[PDB]
Amino acid sequence: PSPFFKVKKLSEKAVIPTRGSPLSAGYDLSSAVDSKVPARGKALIPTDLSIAVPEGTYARIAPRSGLAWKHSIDVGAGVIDADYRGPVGVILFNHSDADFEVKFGDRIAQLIIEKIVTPDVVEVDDLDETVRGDGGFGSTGV
Amino acid sequence: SPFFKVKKLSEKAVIPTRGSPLSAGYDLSSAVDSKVPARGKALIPTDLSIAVPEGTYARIAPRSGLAWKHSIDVGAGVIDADYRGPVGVILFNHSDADFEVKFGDRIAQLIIEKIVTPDVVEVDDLD
Amino acid sequence: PSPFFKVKKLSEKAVIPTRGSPLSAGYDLSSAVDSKVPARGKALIPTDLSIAVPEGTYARIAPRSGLAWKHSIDVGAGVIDADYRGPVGVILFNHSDADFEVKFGDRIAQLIIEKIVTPDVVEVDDLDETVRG
Ligand SMILES: O=c1ccn([C@H]2C[C@H](O)[C@@H](COP(=O)(O)NP(=O)(O)OP(=O)(O)O)O2)c(=O)[nH]1
Ligand SMILES: O=c1ccn([C@H]2C[C@H](O)[C@@H](COP(=O)(O)NP(=O)(O)OP(=O)(O)O)O2)c(=O)[nH]1
Ligand SMILES: O=c1ccn([C@H]2C[C@H](O)[C@@H](COP(=O)(O)NP(=O)(O)OP(=O)(O)O)O2)c(=O)[nH]1
Ligand SMILES: [Mg+2]
Ligand SMILES: [Mg+2]
Ligand SMILES: [Mg+2]
Repeated sequence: PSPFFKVKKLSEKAVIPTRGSPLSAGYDLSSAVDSKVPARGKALIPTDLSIAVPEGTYARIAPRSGLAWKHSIDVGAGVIDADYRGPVGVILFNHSDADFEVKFGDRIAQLIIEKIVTPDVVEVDDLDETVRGDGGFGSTGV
Repeated sequence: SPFFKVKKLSEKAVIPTRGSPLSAGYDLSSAVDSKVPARGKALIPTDLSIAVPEGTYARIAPRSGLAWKHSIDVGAGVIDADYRGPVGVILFNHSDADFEVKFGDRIAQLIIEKIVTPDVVEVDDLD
Repeated sequence: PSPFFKVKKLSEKAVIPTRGSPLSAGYDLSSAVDSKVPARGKALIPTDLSIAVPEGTYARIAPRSGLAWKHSIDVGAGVIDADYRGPVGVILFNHSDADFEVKFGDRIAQLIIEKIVTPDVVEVDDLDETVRG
């Protein structure tokens, strides 16, 4: 079917998520509360939204660039399942030594509806061999 | 058809399971006890090797409970479709509280993300 | 429509992104500068690239595992819109007590062209119910 993104407001403070540029990846999420993210700490910021996205996708809470370089803010967790109908919370980590203030309505993250596959796991005794093989953790160099 | 092939590397390994019916992720279990030091990191073995299809990769993604309760985040996390080595999970501990992972704990979730991998075309103008 | 990944060098310090293995998810990104990511701090590292990827995708700047494990480096931000035509910057956090040196040409992140959907958002009074838990 056609993809969709449906949102239900859980309070008046909720804000409809907002696209950026026309080919933009995400929908900006706004805080439904006044809060803060403590220096070198974390916070759970409610959006007061419940959402629905299609089977074969999930909604990823992803970081905004401005907040990253200006405030050292990153998004923790962030995997919203397509069948999750509870309140959507944004987990922020503050990797700086100053508290980050959040006012209600402030755009604190961006939601991206990522395409995925979910096949049944097939357990095998052997896998195919490749060029990469067991190479990882810097095997291709600096 | 998409696939997710999993090879157990030891009897400590657990076949990943999805936590809910339409869930994005297959939960990954730790094959060891391990300390994740405050403001530090740990590399946790799953004792699994995997294969996913060309046109996808396996992303090691953070679980919400570990993040919210324990300030745990997943570093790195890009498992290439051609990687046949052991899948390892990098955890960062973004708190001043030392934390301990126990054998069998679900410490991350694997998501098989759809991607494209075209050959790069260099241009002087992008549109 | 066939996917593409168009790249424009903004300087001679830019490097065309390359796949680290034949079926790699990502294209490695090189620093166009000598810089550093301070201990417990951050840096924006220019690539001197502008890029374009298709509608229905975005370019994700993602962390390399070697740098993550050896140097506690992680990638912040990282969402490059398919219609973004400015310079592509890599935002790095350093989660260790040791400064991390960046030399020009060092591969400091990887770019993954992730498939997405971008439907028009709609507010509803009631969502469809699901059996969860
Ligand atoms: O950042 C987040 C992450 C998750 N969530 C919600 C939606 C998601 O479908 C649901 C479960 O998230 P995780 O699977 O990542 N957390 P965990 O595995 O610890 O809990 P559970 O056992 O319920 O799956 O929590 C948020 O609201 N914000
Ligand atoms: O979290 C991770 C990340 C990577 N890996 C493995 C699988 C992956 O295909 C391989 C290489 O990952 P990256 O390309 O993201 N890191 P890096 O570029 O430093 O390693 P390499 O030079 O080998 O490509 O390491 C893990 O086991 N866990
Ligand atoms: O890591 C990044 C992230 C973004 N960017 C560029 C490309 C992206 O399309 C553009 C905007 O990214 P964000 O939406 O994450 N930033 P923000 O929401 O703060 O600002 P804007 O008003 O431009 O959307 O900045 C980078 O170069 N590196
Ligand atoms: Mg934006
Ligand atoms: Mg879960
Ligand atoms: Mg690599």
